[PDB]
Amino acid sequence: GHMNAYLSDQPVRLSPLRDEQGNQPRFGLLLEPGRPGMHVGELPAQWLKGLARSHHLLLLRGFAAFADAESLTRYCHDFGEVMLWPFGAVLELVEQEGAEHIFANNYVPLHWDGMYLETVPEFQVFHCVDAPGDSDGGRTTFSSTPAALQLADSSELELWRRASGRYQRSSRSAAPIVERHPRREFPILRFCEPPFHYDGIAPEQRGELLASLRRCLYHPQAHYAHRWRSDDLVIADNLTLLHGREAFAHRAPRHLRRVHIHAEPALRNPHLQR
Amino acid sequence: GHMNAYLSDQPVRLSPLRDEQGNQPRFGLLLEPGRPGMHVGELPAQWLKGLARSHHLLLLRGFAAFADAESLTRYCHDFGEVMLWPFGAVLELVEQEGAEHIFANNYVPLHWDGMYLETVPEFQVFHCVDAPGDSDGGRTTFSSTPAALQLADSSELELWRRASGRYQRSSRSAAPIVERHPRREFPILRFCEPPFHYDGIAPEQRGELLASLRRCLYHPQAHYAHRWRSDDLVIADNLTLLHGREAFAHRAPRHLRRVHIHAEPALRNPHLQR
Amino acid sequence: GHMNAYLSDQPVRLSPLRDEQGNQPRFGLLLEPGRPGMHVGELPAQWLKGLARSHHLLLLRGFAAFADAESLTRYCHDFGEVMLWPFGAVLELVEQEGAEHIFANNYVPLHWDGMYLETVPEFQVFHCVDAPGDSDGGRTTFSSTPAALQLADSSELELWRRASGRYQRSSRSAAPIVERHPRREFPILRFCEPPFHYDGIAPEQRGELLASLRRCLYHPQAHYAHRWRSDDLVIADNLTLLHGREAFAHRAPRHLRRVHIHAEPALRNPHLQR
Repeated sequence: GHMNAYLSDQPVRLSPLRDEQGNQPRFGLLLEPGRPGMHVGELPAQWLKGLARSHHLLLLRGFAAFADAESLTRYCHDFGEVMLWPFGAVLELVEQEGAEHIFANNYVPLHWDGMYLETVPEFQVFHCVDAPGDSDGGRTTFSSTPAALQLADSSELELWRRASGRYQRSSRSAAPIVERHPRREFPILRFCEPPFHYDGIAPEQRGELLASLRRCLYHPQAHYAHRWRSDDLVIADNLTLLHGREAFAHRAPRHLRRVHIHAEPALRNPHLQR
Repeated sequence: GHMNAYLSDQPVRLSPLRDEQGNQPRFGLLLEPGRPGMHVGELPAQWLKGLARSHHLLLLRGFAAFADAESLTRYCHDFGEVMLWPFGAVLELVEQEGAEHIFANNYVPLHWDGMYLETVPEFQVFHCVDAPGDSDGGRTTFSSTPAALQLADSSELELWRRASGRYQRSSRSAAPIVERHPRREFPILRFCEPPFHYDGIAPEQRGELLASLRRCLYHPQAHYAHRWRSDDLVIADNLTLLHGREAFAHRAPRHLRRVHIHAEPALRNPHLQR
Repeated sequence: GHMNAYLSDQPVRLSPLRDEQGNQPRFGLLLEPGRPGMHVGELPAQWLKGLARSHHLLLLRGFAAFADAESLTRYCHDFGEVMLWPFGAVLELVEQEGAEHIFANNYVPLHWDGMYLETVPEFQVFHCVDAPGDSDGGRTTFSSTPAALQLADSSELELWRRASGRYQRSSRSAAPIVERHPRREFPILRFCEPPFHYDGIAPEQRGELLASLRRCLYHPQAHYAHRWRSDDLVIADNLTLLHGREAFAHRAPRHLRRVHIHAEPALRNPHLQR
């Protein structure tokens, strides 16, 4: 059980985001339609963008949504400045039941989008085209870095503040662990989690940096695992959150589509090694 | 009787729009001043625009409003990009008591603004300069096309989906009956009602197209008839609604002023025959 | 005691602004953090700007705020178009305990920012860096000119409407006492109070103009005196309010920082004598 504190002037029902077990982290907002048959496009994108910036993760659930990738794309061009890839606006993310090429990892550690790019998108917009039946594990995960910062104790925090991450894949990227939001100034974390060099601390302290970061980022106050449903529309603040993916035993059938939206104006990657 | 679900962070009182007989359609919002003497300009235009996009029809009632057409015009230039006519920003709509030139129609069927124009305005802004005494009939009418779409049965809907309208006045314009919102993607209707050719269906089906469209567009869930009061300010979503005018027996004295606001950015008419 | 009518869709607690004695004028809004450790930057600037325009004075209290003038500056550049001075973005306003150069005035009469400038800022953004211990008098004051207009009686109002102010410091500036908001049209006052010539009325009426303006501008319905606390962030609508400063006996230690934000787009000063 929990209480609901939101009353909107928009034709929607708002409530705190909670995962399927009822845990309520310190971010996220659930939006549901205020009229029969309401489509996501009926809400003003400028308003949604405001909510995404303060709540960091929006889940629009139960709305009629986009008939195809083209419709989603046109919507996103109205929503903001789409960050285009060689493939266009929409990344297709399709998984088949029990599929699995044996060289992958069983999961995706926490990171942010655009780490190795010339420009960093402010938002991820995910449309769940289809999510039939239920899966075991495999949920998309999100962590609020400001929440993690509130969980850290004095010594954990002191360690984080002197640490820097160096990442390579060739593209290279480096960021202090503790950052400022690149437009809005508030404290955030930028961390790419190992399944990777960490400077500014002693090598003997690497183990403790990772443990403490993980304790706080995966804490129930800071972490949310999303179980997709058909026609969910999720808008994530990529400048504040880190995201990843929960381990799975039985991969379920699922179709997601992702579009990136530029910051205003477009954000030059401050961490890319040029 | 009815319930009121809106609490704003703006200094205003919000409630569901209801016509004078108490019918509450599936759109529309009433705004009333939160302070003695409040003027419409005290509210932020960006916020009003958001509400107009999701509620489709705003009625601001009981506010102090504009002293003259010039004041309204300056306000509208701040509000958004005014769509200018040869006469300037403001169309004067003045009617005299019991006036009536015998070649007109007794009413105005449902249609949208900009049908025959190079660009289509997103909003109509109406200021009621004066509406003394009460009239009989003659109310300005508005229909929510998404509401009408929710009322259609399987067979009505199938018919609508194959139908196209061809309109002439010389300027010509053609639009599918069932459209997508030109910026925000959700399903709408574009229909100019006869007091006119309809393609894609069999001629024997014309009668049923018109009957079913009328049943749904004039349904109490989808239709609102506005009784003007002095200093009302009405903002209508021309991209989602259709509008017209109720038949009158005794034309009452009334002065309205209308300004068109461009879409963002200006919307090239997709239906104009060039 | 008083009632609280605001429920936001933002992660904040809203309530009517009240001074330290519990007087609640006809403007102003108090915002407080909705999460432990929340920083002012977590809220969307576009939303804050909307609230500032309708409530005229926002007090964000209890938020984590800016570590230094540079951080405040970057935030303000995201917030809107900063009006830059030769010193940059931030005016430092530092006072020492019991300090006081014997040629000053004991207080600051009501006026507006930008009177003698080529362009007039829409907003003042004040960050209280530090306000240790409590002061006696010396509070920053704000008056809502629309509230003052609602307090005026028939004869006071008639006098105001024919009066004009002429100000000199060389730079010269002239404005009708009763103005229209330069973007949003609603009635406001533009008045620079004497601790100064007033045209359009008879010299014998100067005394009554000043008395009546003061009665209404300093009335509890129209006037708010702010007691600063560390990390307050205040955003004031300079186009609607007048501001000044309460007399002090014992100047307390205090550090404020002020940034000006241009109107959208920048507002050419309509009252500057060129």
